[PDB]
Amino acid sequence: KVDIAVFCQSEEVREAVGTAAIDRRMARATVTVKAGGMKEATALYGGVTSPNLVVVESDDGEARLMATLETLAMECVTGTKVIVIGRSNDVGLYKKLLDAGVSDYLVKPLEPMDFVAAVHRCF
Repeated sequence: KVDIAVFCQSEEVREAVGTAAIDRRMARATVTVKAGGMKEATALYGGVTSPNLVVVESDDGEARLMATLETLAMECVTGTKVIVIGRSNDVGLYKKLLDAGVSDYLVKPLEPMDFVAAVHRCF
């Protein structure tokens, strides 16, 4: 069973992610939703081993998003996949993230099927 950890602030993300977790296509995964974002994820994975997939909700600028992702990738155990949930719908940003090792980028508003799709895409 795949372990998934979701760090989100928005209720709309939390709801979409929650609806996606109870879906039949998400049977081979255990999703855990935690409050916060990058800071909370980085702080926790500094002491605790990261799960198979870490989903993080971030509204940060390109320069900051890249820097916070470098720091999170340092704490995560090799094999850990990262998905970023953001507000920006930019192809250039999506490309920069995918060249950095992010498995997928999800643009808000998040549909529960977008999250099921993104998880399957990763694996």
